[PDB]
Parts: sequence; C-alpha cells; structure tokens
Amino acid sequence: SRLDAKLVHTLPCFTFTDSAHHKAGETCAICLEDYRFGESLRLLPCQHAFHLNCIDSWLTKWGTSCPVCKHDIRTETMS
Ligand SMILES: [Zn+2]
Ligand SMILES: [Zn+2]
Ligand SMILES: [Zn+2]
Repeated sequence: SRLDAKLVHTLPCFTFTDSAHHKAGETCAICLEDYRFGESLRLLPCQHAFHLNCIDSWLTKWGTSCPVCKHDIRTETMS
C-alpha cells in the first residue's frame, strides 16, 4: 500500500514562517524534530502537517494514510 509519487507531489505545501507558525504546529511527528524557520512543509486533508520530505517518504514508500490519525487516502479510485 503506497501512493504514486506524482500524486503525492500535488499535495499543498508551504514554508514554515511566522504566518504558518501557529497553524502547522511546533514539531514534525515523523522525525520528531521541531520545525525551523524556512523549512518546507506539506498539509494532508485531515489537517495534519509535516516536513515535506518526511511525509513524501511515508506516503510513497510506507503507507497510504496519515501517520498521526490514520486517515486513509484513496481507498477507492476513479469515482
Ligand atoms: Zn512555536
Ligand atoms: Zn520531519
Ligand atoms: Zn491526520
């Protein structure tokens, strides 16, 4: 169970700045590192954000759901 990388790369992404600071949270759950100013993040439809590289790795290689709340992505297709 994994997602096509070309699909994962269309997910919304943003930079960790003062504006995104208190919407995205403080720490990436995938690597446990606190976000630093200027880092690249991605947002999942379940409203959890991660390091862009971290969630891309998870969705393309390891799983098909959010690693925090297990919200499944693309259970059924075409539809
Ligand atoms: Zn903070
Ligand atoms: Zn991370
Ligand atoms: Zn989630």
